[PDB]
Amino acid sequence: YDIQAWKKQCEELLNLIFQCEDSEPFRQPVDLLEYPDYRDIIDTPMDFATVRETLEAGNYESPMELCKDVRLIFSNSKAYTPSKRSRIYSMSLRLSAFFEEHISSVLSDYKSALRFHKR
Ligand SMILES: Brc1ccnc2ncccc12
Ligand SMILES: Brc1ccnc2ncccc12
Repeated sequence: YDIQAWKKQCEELLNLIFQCEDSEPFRQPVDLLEYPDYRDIIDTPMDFATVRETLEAGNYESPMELCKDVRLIFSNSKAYTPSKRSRIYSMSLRLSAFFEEHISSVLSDYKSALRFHKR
């Protein structure tokens, strides 16, 4: 019932995500010189370095907030892709599956710990 445990669990999951080749297009903000129309489609850019920095700055209060930003990385890729067969979009789907598989216990344990705190 450790209410703080999610933070290190999220740091470790972000480390695994950075080791993965599929995260390379998402490690830093999308390069606007490479994709000049990006901000015409995407209102809120997000990337894994921004997530890691927000976490390290102590600017996430819960793993739900981190999970919303990570999910925004994937929804931005789905919105920007010209095709469901695109290389970078296909990488985002594999990364999303891996993230969701691993974040589920982090969220469950955190929510359980908060319920125990108010039992
Ligand atoms: Br990194 C990563 C991303 C996507 N799928 C993965 N599957 C297994 C292990 C690491 C993975
Ligand atoms: Br092309 C493409 C497809 C999907 N997501 C993308 N995100 C960033 C840069 C290029 C992308």
